[PDB]
Amino acid sequence: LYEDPPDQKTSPSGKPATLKICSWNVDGLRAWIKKKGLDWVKEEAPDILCLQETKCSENKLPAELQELPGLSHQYWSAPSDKEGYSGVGLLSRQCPLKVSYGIGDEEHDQEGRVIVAEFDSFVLVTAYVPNAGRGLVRLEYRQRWDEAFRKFLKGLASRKPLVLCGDLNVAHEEIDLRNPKGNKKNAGFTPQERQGFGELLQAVPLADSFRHLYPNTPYAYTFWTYMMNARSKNVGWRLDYFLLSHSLLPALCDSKIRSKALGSDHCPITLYLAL
Ligand SMILES: [Mg+2]
Repeated sequence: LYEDPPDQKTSPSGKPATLKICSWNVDGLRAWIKKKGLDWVKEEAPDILCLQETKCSENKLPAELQELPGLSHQYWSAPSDKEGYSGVGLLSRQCPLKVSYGIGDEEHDQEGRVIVAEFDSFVLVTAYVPNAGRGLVRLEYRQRWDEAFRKFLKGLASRKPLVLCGDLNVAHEEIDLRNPKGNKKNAGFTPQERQGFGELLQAVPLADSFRHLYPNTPYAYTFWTYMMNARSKNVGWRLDYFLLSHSLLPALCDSKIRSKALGSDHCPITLYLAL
């Protein structure tokens, strides 16, 4: 059903790529390590690695992470008392100019979901967007999250070009999951969440890097449920994105989906930019 095409490492204007970012919902740092997720990171050797759903505070990080080759500048965020839940990481070869946590809004800054790293020519945000939950019990909260998050990003983008990556917990369009018709009332494919996402692209503004390059390409997913061995049948969802400011599009080389990389129920995604 899907074969990600070869890595295009030069820009439309012929500039070689200078930055490789990789994002990955790891479904628990210790499970991911146990499943050889680190081995794959060493093969990708990104300039910056963003991790979501670490399920782990900084006080309890596995030693294998301290010894991650290349990525020495590491920033970690998690719920401060609740183990086994949410949590994000941002790991970089180069030291950022500034690193901050959350979105400036007390209600939305308790669950370790957002890290912002500022560099010379752009700002990188990684996020683990709140799931709407079984029975949509968190859908109202998610809509409030979506609005606060959008305003925050609009604010960052007014100063510097922006890259947002992570598990944004939404499949934008019907092409972004295998079973759109069965999922219109479920977390990840409700009109409210799909609308929030659409308005995010238009308000900041941001472009969906993968869909911009591959507008008609179906069956490209980043998440498959362990349930019923969905991955072996490619019954999945694209929940993981690189969204970028329109000003960065001339710098865009490729946006990749590493379908075969094991370690989680999500696969990694990888961006090439010529900055
Ligand atoms: Mg998970």
